[PDB]
Amino acid sequence: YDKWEMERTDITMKHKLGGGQYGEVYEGVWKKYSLTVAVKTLKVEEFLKEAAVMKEIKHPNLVQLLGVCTREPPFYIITEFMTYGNLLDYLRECNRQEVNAVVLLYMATQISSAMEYLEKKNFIHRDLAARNCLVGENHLVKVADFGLSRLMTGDTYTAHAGAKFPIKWTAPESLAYNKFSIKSDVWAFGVLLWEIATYGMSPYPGIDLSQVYELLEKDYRMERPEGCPEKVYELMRACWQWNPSDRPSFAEIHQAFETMFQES
Amino acid sequence: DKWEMERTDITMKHKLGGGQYGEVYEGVWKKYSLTVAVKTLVEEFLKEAAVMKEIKHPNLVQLLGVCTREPPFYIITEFMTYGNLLDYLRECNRQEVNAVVLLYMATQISSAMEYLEKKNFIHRDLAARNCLVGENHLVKVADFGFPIKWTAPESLAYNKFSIKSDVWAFGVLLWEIATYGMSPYPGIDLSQVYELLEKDYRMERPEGCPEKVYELMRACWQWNPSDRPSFAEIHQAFETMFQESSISDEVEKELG
Ligand SMILES: Cc1ccc(NC(=O)c2ccc(CN3CCN(C)CC3)cc2)cc1Nc1nccc(-c2cccnc2)n1
Ligand SMILES: Cc1ccc(NC(=O)c2ccc(CN3CCN(C)CC3)cc2)cc1Nc1nccc(-c2cccnc2)n1
Ligand SMILES: N#CCC(=O)Nc1nc(-c2ccc(Cl)c(Cl)c2)cs1
Ligand SMILES: N#CCC(=O)Nc1nc(-c2ccc(Cl)c(Cl)c2)cs1
Repeated sequence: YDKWEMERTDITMKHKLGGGQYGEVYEGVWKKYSLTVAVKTLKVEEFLKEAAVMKEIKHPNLVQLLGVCTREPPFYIITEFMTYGNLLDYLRECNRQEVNAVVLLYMATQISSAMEYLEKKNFIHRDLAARNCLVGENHLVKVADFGLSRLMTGDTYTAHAGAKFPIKWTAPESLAYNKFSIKSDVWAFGVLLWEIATYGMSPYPGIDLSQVYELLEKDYRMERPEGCPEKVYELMRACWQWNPSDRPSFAEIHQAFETMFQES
Repeated sequence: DKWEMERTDITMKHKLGGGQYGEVYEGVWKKYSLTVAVKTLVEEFLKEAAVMKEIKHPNLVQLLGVCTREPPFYIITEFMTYGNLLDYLRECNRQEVNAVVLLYMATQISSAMEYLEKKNFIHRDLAARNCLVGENHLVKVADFGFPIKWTAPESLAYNKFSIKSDVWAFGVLLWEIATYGMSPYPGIDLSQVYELLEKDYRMERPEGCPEKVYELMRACWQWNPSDRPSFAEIHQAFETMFQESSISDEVEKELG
């Protein structure tokens, strides 16, 4: 038992979070601080592996591990809870006069800050998308990883290379040679930018999944969304360079957003 | 008991706040050279003193001593540097008292109310005019002594007051905070509020009010008292929002 271990009686377990939307994840209360928390429970090696990964990740714009319960079953991974839930549904339901262009810019900047951190620490996300981000009060955004390919139904994830892929977020080299890297995260980030700019539309709208790889390899790219600033679209296109090594680093992306934000 | 002190331990100065609080005066607790507030004057007075000996919380006005042997009687509390919350909202600089501070103030009040809920006390007059402000936007709930606009439906129709009617009033207090101290139900004839509430009219979201704050307002204004959240739930939602807003505020400063 290490410094992250917490007594199970420190947490009030309330109910499954989102009625099963996230699997075996419960809304709870960290009683001594009056804080709502999220608690992932084991219905085993992968579970503890996820916990060990999260002990190494500490950044304002990444989901923060608060504690674990590993003394007897069921095992717990406890994180902060984010008031407004996932970013995709938030964008689709928000007041767009309230969540306006400067807020969208602010959300993109925080996500690039989180990815710059993972880049610095040699992590790969592998499933970056709006559905894996969370929104808090005062336009806080945190990047998470809910393990959604198992949980979500529909066409978002589809069978490919004997696995489940979000085809429309997946970099070419990952689709073709099953190669994943920080640069394939940059590609997905470009798609996430487009999700943000369209307030959560599905990417390549109206284009069948069967066409996506061929179109990309023949240099098709999504058009600039209505109202999207040209400089932001330039960034999207740099994220979608066919050669991973031609894509910018997250350090460069965040610097560019930083400059843009203070000029607003 | 420990609370009894002599009337001569305290130098009584002029009445406080133009008497708007009644017979409450600025005083000085001599032994500590400390400015204090002193309420002076049936046995309601002594009931209030007895209650305040049972209350201790960061965001509830702190009793310091009592004089309950021979008239005139004293209830002595700490003195709060910045006066009552309603005037503070109405006169403040909104660039300094911004959305992060308004959230901090609501969080502090919900914590005081969770504490009263846990002790089985009922406030019965929660409103911004009954809160006090100290340094660093510290807020404490007090009770100075119907306000139809703050009064829950079952209190209006049946004279039933409970912690859940305090929850209703807290929702109205949130709206006071969110509007920097506007009067609730703008322009609406107070004599028609009960029937309006019965037919599911509620105040609209104020300009700039966060959506989860308004959702909590509307939960506080559920018609059935059992459908309203507890103050433990409300306080938990606000501490959770407040931590998010503090992190974001730091991220935004770091960008500049
Ligand atoms: C309760 C929990 C347990 C574990 C996690 N894990 C992560 O979010 C996560 C994030 C990043 C990594 C980093 N990782 C390294 C590289 N690899 C390839 C994958 C990514 C790992 C796990 C989140 C949570 N939190 C969680 N889960 C589901 C829903 C919610 C939730 C929902 C609504 C509102 N607030 C919170 N919150
Ligand atoms: C000097 C005093 C005497 C008594 C009280 N009493 C209370 O503030 C109080 C608060 C809560 C309860 C709890 N009670 C539970 C039961 N229900 C029905 C009523 C509430 C009782 C009294 C406050 C004060 N303090 C007070 N009163 C008026 C003005 C000021 C004041 C004004 C400006 C600056 N600094 C201080 N300060
Ligand atoms: N309705 C509608 C569509 C619309 O107005 N789209 C917009 N998108 C933005 C925007 C600004 C900065 C970033 Cl970083 C991003 Cl991703 C998007 C500005 S307006
Ligand atoms: N124009 C105008 C006034 C205005 O901007 N009003 C606002 N209210 C909020 C707010 C934030 C947190 C809480 Cl808890 C509450 Cl009650 C309100 C933020 S901005």
